Amino acid sequence: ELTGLDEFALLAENAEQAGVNGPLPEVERVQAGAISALRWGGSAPRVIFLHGGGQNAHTWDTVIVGLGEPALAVDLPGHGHSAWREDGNYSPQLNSETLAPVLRELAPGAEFVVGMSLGGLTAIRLAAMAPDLVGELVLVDVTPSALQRHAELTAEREFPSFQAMLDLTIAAAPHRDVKSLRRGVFHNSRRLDNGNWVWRYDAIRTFGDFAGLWDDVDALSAPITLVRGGSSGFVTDQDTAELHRRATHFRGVHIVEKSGHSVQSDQPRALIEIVRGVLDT
Repeated sequence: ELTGLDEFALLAENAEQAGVNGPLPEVERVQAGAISALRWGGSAPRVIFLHGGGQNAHTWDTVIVGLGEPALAVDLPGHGHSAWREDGNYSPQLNSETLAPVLRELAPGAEFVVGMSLGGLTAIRLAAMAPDLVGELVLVDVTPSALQRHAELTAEREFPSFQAMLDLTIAAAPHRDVKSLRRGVFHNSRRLDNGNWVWRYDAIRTFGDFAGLWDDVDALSAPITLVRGGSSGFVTDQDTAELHRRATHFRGVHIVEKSGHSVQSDQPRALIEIVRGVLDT
């Protein structure tokens, strides 16, 4: 299997995963350097989606299809089709600084932001440095403290075959449907000329200053709602109460059963329902 394959070849699998029938939504990869994004059915968008570390904007495909709504899914810097830095800084503070121009242009009227991990926190930042852009906010299995805990704990390249990247991520999660895993890896890697394959994402040398972030939370007037992986230990009861404590309008936690950290990968049907309810109807 050789892959001169369009990045949207597998949309139908996404539609099936979402349990939605009917015609697929309009889509194009869009850019304002230094950023790439996929704009959806638009003539839009009502919602912005920010992915997590190691991921790219394709993790939201099934969620976005499942959801009726026009939207902007962004490749954070260091990720997918967005520029790397090699100062290694894809901190939420940096990420927001550069996205803010881009979201003014593309998706000027987006009511909502949905961020998982790295994207959730950069969305926090974006909400503080640009309240006009962030009407309401949705965090996917992340708290400023919860990611710092992760950063601390994990403070510590060319592949002969696509299959070898596949096996590697099979090892990460053997219990998962290969067809899905293959999809995610497809959108997350590319072939060189050598024949050899490589990850589209950069390795992260730096997360941000997590305390200014909390001052941003204190400062945020946008309502936050949190979504947790029922089987994810990433975010704790303590982390949650704290979020509630510091937050101006905390709308609560939805805890999704049988989902890990990446809720959009694990139980997108449920994430769809949660997000749907957040659009006030």
